[PDB]
Amino acid sequence: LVPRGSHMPEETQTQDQPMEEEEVETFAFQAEIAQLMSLIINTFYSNKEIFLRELISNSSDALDKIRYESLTDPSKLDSGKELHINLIPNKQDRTLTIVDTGIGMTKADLINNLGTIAASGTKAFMEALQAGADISMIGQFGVGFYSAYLVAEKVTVITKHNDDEQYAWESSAGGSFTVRTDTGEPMGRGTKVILHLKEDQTEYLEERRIKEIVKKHSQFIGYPITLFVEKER
Ligand SMILES: Nc1ncnc2c1ncn2[C@@H]1O[C@H](COP(=O)(O)CP(=O)(O)O)[C@@H](O)[C@H]1O
Ligand SMILES: [Mg+2]
Ligand SMILES: [Mg+2]
Repeated sequence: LVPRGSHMPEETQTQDQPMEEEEVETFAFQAEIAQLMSLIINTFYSNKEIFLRELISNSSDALDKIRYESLTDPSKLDSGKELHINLIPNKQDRTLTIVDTGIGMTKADLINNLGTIAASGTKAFMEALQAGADISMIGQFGVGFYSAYLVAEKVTVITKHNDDEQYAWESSAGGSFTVRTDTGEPMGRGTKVILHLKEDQTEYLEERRIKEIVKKHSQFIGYPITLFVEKER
C-alpha cells in the first residue's frame, strides 16, 4: 500500500529482547576476614606481586578437580574444553583478568567460600603480620584469595559450575560483598577473576612484568598458561 525501495537502519532495527531481572544479595564479611582485608589494603608491603601466585594456584586447584571429578562422574571426560589458564591485561580499562576452565563455583560456593566463613588461621596470620612476617606467607594460612587487594581496588568474580547458573561476586572491601545472577556473556564452565587495579599498580598490565612474576613464583601449574597481549596501535 505504501511502496518502499530502500529503508534506513533505524526503520529496520529489531525490537529489543525482553529485559532480564538479575537477583542481587548483599552479605557482610565475617569479622576477621573484614579485619584482614583492611590490613591488606592499607599497609605497605614490598612483595605485593605474590597476588598472582595465589590466584593461579586457585585456578590450578580448580583444574585438578576436573580430573578427579571424572572418577565419580565420567561425563566430564566428554567436554571438549581445554584445561588451561589465560591472563588478560587490558590497559584501556586498567584491569587484569585471570581466566580458567576449572570446576567453577555455585551461588552458595561464592557466599560460603569467598567471605562469610572464618578460616581457622586468619587470627594467627594477622598476628604474624603484626610481628613483621612477609605477605608471601598468606597462602599457608588459608586466606590467599584476599591477596588480590594488594593490587586491586575492586574485584569481580564471574563463575559457572555444572550444577548451577552463572553468577557474579563483587567487592570493593569496606565490609561487604554482593552476589548476583549473571545473565550477560555466558562464559562456559570455569571462573574469571577481574582485578580493577589501583593507580600505582599498573605495572601488572605490562607483558614483561607479568612474564617475570609467573616465572618467579608459578612454575608448577601443571596446565598451559597463556598471556594475551593487545597489539599496540
Ligand atoms: N579460580 C577458582 N575456581 C574455583 N574456586 C575458587 C577459585 N578461586 C577461589 N576459589 C574458591 O575460593 C576458596 C578460597 O580460596 P583461598 O585461596 O582464599 C584458600 P584455599 O582453599 O586455596 O587454601 C577456594 O577453596 C575455592 O573454593
Ligand atoms: Mg588458594
Ligand atoms: Mg599442583
